[PDB]
Amino acid sequence: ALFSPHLAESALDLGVQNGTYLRGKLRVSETNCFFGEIRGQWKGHNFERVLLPGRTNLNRAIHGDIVTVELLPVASWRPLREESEGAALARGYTPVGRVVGITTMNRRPFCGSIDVEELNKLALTGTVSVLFQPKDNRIPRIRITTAHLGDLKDKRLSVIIDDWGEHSSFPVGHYVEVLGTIGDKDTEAKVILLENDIPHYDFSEAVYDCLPKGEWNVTEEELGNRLDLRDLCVVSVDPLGCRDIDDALHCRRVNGNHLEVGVHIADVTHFLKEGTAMDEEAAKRSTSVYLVDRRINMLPQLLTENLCSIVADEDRYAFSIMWEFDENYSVVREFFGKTVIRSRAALYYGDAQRMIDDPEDESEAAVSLRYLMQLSRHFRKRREKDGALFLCSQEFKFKVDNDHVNPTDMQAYQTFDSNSMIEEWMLFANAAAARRVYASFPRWTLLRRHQAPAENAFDTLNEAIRRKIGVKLDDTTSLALNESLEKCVDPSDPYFNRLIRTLVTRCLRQAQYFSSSEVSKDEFHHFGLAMPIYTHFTSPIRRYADVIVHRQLAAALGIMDVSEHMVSVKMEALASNLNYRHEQAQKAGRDSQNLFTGFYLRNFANQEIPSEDGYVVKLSETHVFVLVPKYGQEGKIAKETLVRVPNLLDKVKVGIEVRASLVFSIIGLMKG
RNA sequence: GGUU
Ligand SMILES: O=c1ccn([C@@H]2O[C@H](COP(=O)(O)O)[C@@H](O)[C@H]2O)c(=O)[nH]1
Ligand SMILES: [Mg+2]
Ligand SMILES: [Mg+2]
Repeated sequence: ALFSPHLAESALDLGVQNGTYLRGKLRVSETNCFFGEIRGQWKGHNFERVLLPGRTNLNRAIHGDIVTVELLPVASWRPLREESEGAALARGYTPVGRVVGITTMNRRPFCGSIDVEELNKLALTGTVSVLFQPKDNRIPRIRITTAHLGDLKDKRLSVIIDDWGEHSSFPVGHYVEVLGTIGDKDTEAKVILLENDIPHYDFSEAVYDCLPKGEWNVTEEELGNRLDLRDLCVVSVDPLGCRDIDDALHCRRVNGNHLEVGVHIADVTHFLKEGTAMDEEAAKRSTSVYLVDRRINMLPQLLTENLCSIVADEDRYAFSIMWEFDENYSVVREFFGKTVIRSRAALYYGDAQRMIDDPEDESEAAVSLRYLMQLSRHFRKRREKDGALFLCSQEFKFKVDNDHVNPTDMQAYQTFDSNSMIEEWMLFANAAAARRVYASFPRWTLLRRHQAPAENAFDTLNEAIRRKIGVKLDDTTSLALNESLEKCVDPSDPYFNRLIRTLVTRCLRQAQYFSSSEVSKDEFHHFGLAMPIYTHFTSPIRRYADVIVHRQLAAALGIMDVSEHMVSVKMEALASNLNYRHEQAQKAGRDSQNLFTGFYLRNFANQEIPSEDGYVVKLSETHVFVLVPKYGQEGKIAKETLVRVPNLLDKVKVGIEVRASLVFSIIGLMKG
């Protein structure tokens, strides 16, 4: 009655290979719950994706499901803003379809709370069916049934969908676990960990058995296999409270007017061996996940913060890259090899910046830092000349304290020139590792590419920029976009450039890890970095891609054996998980950031919090999305509530109200 | 996108 009956695998599976139906995985809009699409590559079709707009078109399918779709007649296709499909695609149309069936899966339980509307609509005896609101907004509300609504009101629950009948406007399901109270820090972190499928259990006894037992020390056997650099002034430069030091650097005068620079990375592969429980776990996690109030390390704590970590005044192993630069800052020598180092100081970015800028400081570390700063400044200019994108992101530091429920302060992270110096040096080391490894193993090198933006990606944003400042963004090359981004300036508002440099990050494709045999040498290109070949080598403590590159670099030099990296399915499955786990760890981090911003705003509960500048960043049929740079929060405001819908990129004054829900507004323009 |  409300939906068309689904088809049986009898005609579903035949139709897909027949071509009468197309098959793909459902991707639902993070903004709109009832708007999806299937991306893929079908036979006899020029298009890369089919839209599934509406509840009737999505036919009860959930995000992630493997749906079978039937194309709507080309007359019903969605344009840019009886015919042939090719005629329609030439006039910029997008294919449209209706979900005709689903492929059974282990569809995850969803974290969330009972929909507050249902709690307000009620004021209990017996069993009652009520609506559950999954935290994931791509998932519709599920109807659950409990005889203890009272004991569940304030709880975070996990719900599994059981079915969605042809006549029900919502699917039915049931709760499988009570995770805790809504608002609880540990429950809200468990929600984030579960929603992003983060493995976060303690390491097994098998994993801890892989660590070195007893008092750890550098051995004479290993020293006779390493370049001993312990007499060199090596330092590390990291954020505050960083116990995991992945890289350290040195710099000195050599051969008259030349400079030697080493980038010394933690020798994780000395402790982490292939085929062990520890490596099996590190491979699965693939990356360390960082939350506001906690972190889920890829490797055990003993390695992370002690034996691998380049700790100051402790002898440590390392896998170093070294270069000799001439007067023109051109490399005259390059060395990859295993070393034994001893960091003189584990510095914080600001301390390094003060040291460089203090005229009274003539210490070996201060001088080395000035040299690395000089050299890095040169690398940044060559990179802007190359066409590298210089984009912006906002990260907040949350001031927590055991005596307060909510964080007492929220400020942006501090940035110094030493932050750019470390970035340049790591970008330099990773690119040297990429080239060196690829010279040895052209058919299975773990690399990192970034495709150029999709077609018409900057259209919407360009309509607004050209309207406001008379400029357009040119994505033909990395260099053109970088030069046109430099011209994106509003003379009456200095934030405009940083805002555009932030919104342009949302128009780019995700960068991906890959085996060098998947594509041609020209497809190795990193659009964002304007580089022909790139990889991650500098963080094996917190990234498994780096572990694989350190392995391949040792086999490239012949100081280790080659592994079966070699098996095609295996090297392409390795990249696949690196990409999945990387994405989930990014969502987990952003989720935790939003969480703590909500907790900070709880300090002004039922109180009046002052109004800050905001910008119109998105415009749907129904809502105006406003970004408040001060808090890094995006508000959703209904067009029905406004005297006039503001234009895209308009700088408005945003009213913020805490009623535990956050309400946004535009100071002027609200209907009374 | 990118660095720690
Ligand atoms: O994705 C990341 C990577 C690193 N860090 C921060 O960077 C610091 C530098 O250490 P590392 O984790 O990069 O080795 C860490 O202490 C941590 O605070 C993050 O917050 N997120
Ligand atoms: Mg580090
Ligand atoms: Mg690191």
